[PDB]
Amino acid sequence: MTLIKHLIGGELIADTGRTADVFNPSTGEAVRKVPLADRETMQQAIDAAKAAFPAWRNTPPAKRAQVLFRFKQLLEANEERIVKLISEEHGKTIEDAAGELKRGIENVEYATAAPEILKGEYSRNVGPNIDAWSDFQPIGVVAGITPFNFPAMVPLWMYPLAIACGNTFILKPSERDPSSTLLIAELFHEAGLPKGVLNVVHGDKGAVDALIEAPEVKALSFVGSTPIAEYIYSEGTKRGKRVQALGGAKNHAVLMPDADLDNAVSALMGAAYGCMAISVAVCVGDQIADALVQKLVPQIKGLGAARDKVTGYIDTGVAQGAELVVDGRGYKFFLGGTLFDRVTPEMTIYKEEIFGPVLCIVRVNSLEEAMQLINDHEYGNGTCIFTRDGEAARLFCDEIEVGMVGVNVPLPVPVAYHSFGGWKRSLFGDLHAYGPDGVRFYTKRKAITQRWPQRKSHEAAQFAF
Amino acid sequence: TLIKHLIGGELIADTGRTADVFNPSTGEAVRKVPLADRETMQQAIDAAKAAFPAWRNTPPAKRAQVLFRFKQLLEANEERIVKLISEEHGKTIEDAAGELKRGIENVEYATAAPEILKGEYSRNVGPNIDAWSDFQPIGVVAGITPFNFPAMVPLWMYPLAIACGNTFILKPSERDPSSTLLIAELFHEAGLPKGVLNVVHGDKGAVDALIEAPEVKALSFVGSTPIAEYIYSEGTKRGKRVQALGGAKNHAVLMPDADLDNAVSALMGAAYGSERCMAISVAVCVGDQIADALVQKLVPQIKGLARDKVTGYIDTGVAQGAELVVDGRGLGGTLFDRVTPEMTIYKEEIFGPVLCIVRVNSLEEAMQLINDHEYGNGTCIFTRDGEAARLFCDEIEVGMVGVNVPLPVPVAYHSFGGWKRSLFGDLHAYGPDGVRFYTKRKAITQRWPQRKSHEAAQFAF
Ligand SMILES: Nc1ncnc2c1ncn2[C@@H]1O[C@H](COP(=O)(O)OP(=O)(O)O)[C@@H](O)[C@H]1O
Repeated sequence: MTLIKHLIGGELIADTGRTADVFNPSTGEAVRKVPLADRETMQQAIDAAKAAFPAWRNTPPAKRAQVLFRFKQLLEANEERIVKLISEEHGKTIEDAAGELKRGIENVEYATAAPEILKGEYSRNVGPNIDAWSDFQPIGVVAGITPFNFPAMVPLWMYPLAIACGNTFILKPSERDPSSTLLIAELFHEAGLPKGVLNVVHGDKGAVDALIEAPEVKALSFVGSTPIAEYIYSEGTKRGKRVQALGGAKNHAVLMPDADLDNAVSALMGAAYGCMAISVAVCVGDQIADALVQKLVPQIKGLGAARDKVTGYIDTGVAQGAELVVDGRGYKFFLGGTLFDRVTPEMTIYKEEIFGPVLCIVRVNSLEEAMQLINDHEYGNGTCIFTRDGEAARLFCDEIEVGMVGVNVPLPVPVAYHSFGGWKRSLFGDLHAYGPDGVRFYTKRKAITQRWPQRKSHEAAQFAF
Repeated sequence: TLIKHLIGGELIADTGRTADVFNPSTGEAVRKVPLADRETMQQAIDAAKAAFPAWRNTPPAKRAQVLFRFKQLLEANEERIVKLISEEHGKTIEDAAGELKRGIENVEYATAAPEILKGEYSRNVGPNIDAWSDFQPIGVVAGITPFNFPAMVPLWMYPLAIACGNTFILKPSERDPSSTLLIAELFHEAGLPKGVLNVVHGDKGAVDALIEAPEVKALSFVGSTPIAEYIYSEGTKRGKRVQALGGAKNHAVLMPDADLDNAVSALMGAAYGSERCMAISVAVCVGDQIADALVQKLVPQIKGLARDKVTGYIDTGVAQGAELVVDGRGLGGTLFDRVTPEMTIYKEEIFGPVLCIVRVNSLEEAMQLINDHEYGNGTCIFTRDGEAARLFCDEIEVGMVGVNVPLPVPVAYHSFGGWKRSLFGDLHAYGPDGVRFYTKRKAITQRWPQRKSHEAAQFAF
C-alpha cells in the first residue's frame, strides 16, 4: 500500500504526473496516492480495448459465460479481502459493504446468462437462393464512470453485462475509493479474461473529458451527481455516443389527509433517520402536516468545510422562510435528525441535496398539486403515497411518472437517482426485470440478407492465383 | 376547395395564413391548407388532454376492437385513398397502393399490442402486501410526418400509440395533407372517441407549438436531417421523449470481384420520381477497375423516366472536381464519379435520381467511410468473397445489410437519440421499440394498513 496502479492492456501501470490522496474517512489520515491520468494514458486504454474487441467479439457465448462464472467464484472466495478495502476507503459498516458486494455478485450472476437470451434466427431460402438471418451484436468499445458510494456494485452492474454481450470496457472509477474496484478488476483477469477487454484508468474531469471526446468509444455509462450527469449526457449524446446516466435526486412521499399516521411515520423514520431514501414529505392539507410534525418531533429526539456545508444549508433554509422544527446539530460535531416545515420548491433546501438525516415537509392543497410537484422536477426512482382511499391510490399510481411506487409501504431503493435520456436503466429493480434494458444498451440488432450469385460453370479458370 | 382540421372529433375551418397544395405531376395548385397558430393548436392539445383519462381506462379488448374496424374501413376505401395520394404527392398508383398495404400492416400489428402489454400480479408477496407490474400510457403525444408517405408514416405512429392508450396530435405535411386526413376520419368512423386522434395542419409555427406545449409528453418525427436535429435537441431539452428519423444516404460497396450485372441491377432499381426497391445514393468502389467498369455499364442504362435548387448542387460538384458523367438537367438521371467526402455533393442531401461513385483503396476505408457519417438504415456489399462479406456484416454499423442483394428500404434515414425505431424493418421485430416509446413501466407494491375495529365511527360522512 503506497501507490495504486492503472490496469491497462492486462498489465498494472504506474503513472507519475498529477496525483491526489485517498483518505480513510474513519481515521482522517491519507493512506495512498491516485494518478490523475492524461489524455495519453487514456489513449493507451482506448487502443488496448479497440485491439481486444475483434477477438472477444468472436469468442463463443459459452466461453464468455465460462469466464464470468469463474469471476463469480473468485469474488465469493475473496469477499473478506474486498469488503475490508471498501470500509477502509469509503468508511462504512462491514455489514453494509458485504451486502453491497452480494448485490454486485447478483449482477455478475445475471451476466453469465446473457449469452442465452442473445441468440438469433436463421432461415434458408427466405427467397430464391437468398438466406436471411438476424443477430444481436456488441457495439464496440464502451466506458463506465462510477461514483464514490458503491465502488463494488455499480461497476459490477455495468461491465460484466457489457462484456458478456461481447464489448470491451474502460472503467474510470471514483478517485476517492478506487482500490476495492481495482481488486475486483484484477480478479476478473485472474478468472481468465483476455488482456484489454477490461481496463481501469484512474483520473478526474480530465480523464472523463478524454472518454467523452474519444471517437472510438461508442457508449458511455454514468452514475453520480445531477450536474455531472447532465454534462456527460448532453456532451456525450451530441457526439453520437449512447449515454446512460443516473444523477442524484430526491424521493418524495405523499400524505393524504386520511393517511394512517403511525404507518407513514414508521416509513419516514426508517427512510430519513433509521430501507428507502426519502427526503421530502408532501402533505395534502394543513391538518395532516400539523399532525405529522406532532408525531415526528418526539421520535427524532428518541434516536471542517463539511461542518460549514451543513450549517450553510440549514441557515439558508431559515433565511428563505422555512420553519426549522428540529435542528439536529449537536455534540458527542455531528448532525442528528433535522426537520424543516413549510418548505417550497423555490427554496435552496429543496433544490440542493445535503448528505445526512434531513426531511422537508411541503404543504400542498390537492393531490394534483402533489403529483405535479413530483413530476415537474428531476423525479427519482421511488415514491410513496399514504392513504386509505382506493381512488386516490389508483390515480397516484396512474399519473405519477416514477417507476417504482409504494402504497402505504416503503420500497427497497436506498439512494435516489433520476435517469436521463432514452437509454434508461434501473439500478435497484429486479435484475431479471430490468436486465434487458442493459442488454439493449450494450447491443445492436443486425439483419442480414444474403445471396451468392451463380456461375454457369466452376472450372479452375473461374478462380484466382 | 379548402382542407379542414380535425380537432375534438369535428372538422374545423381555419382562415388565416395559408399555402397551396400543387398537383406535382402536373405542377398546378389544386387546394389550400391552413397554417395554424398556437391557439388552434392549444385547441387540439386541450381536446387530447381531455380525452386521455377515459381512453386510458378503456378495456384492451375494446381498443383492439376499434382498431380492427379501422383496418376494415381502410381495406374498404383503398381506391379512394390511393387516388388522393397519387394526386398530391405524384406517384404511380401501384406504389401508392403498396404504401397503404404497409400502413395497414402497421394497423394490424397495433390491434395485437394490448396482448403483449399485460403484466403480473402477486397476492401477499410480503405479509399483507400485494405487488404488481404494469405498462401504462404516457399521456398526450404528437407525431410530425413527411411528404413522402402521407399514408404509412402516420399509420406507423398513431395506431400503435393509441392502442397503448395515449392520445395523439398529428401534424402532417402541408404538401399532401388530404389523404392523411381522410384516414384520420375513417378512424373516427370506426368508433374512436372524440379527441383521441386530432389532425392539425401547419408549418414551423405549428411544430414549435408542439415542441413548446408542456402537456405533450412525446414527439415523433420523420423528415429531413436539419429539422430532425432541431426537434430532437430542443424537444429533449424540454423533458420530452423524442423519436427522430432524418434523411441520410445509403451506401453500396463494390469489391473488385463483384458480379457487375447483379450490382448494376440493384443500383438501377433505386429510382426517384418528382418487393425489394432500395434507396442507394453512393456506390463506394474498392479499386479503380471495378469503378471504371461500373461507369461503363451505368451510363447506357441511365435513360430513365426543387429544379432550381439542384442546378446549384450539380454546379458545385463540377466546381470542386467531381467528374459529371451523366448530366440530368432538363427528366433527371445524374451520375457523378470521383466524388470525395470533402465535397458538398457528398455532404448535402439531394433531391432526385442522383448517384455518386466514390473510389477507395480498401474495404476498411469503405467501411470507415460509411460508419463515420450519419449512417443510414440500409447498406449492401457486392462480392464473391466469403471473408469480405463476413467482415462487412460484422463491422458495418448499419442495421440492415444486403450481401449481393438489395434491401426493401425505399428511403434512407438516420435515427437520433436513444428512442430508436426502424421504419422499414419487420414489424414484429421492431414493434416493441414503438411500444416502449409510447409506454412507461410501473412497479407497484401495496398494503392497506389494518384497523382494530370497523364500526361506523371509523369512516366519514
Ligand atoms: N466536474 C466533473 N466533471 C466530470 N467528471 C467528474 C467531475 N467530478 C467528478 N467526476 C467523476 O464522476 C464521478 C464522481 O461524480 P460525483 O457526482 O462527484 O459522484 P460522487 O460525488 O457521488 O462520488 C467520479 O467517478 C469522478 O471521476
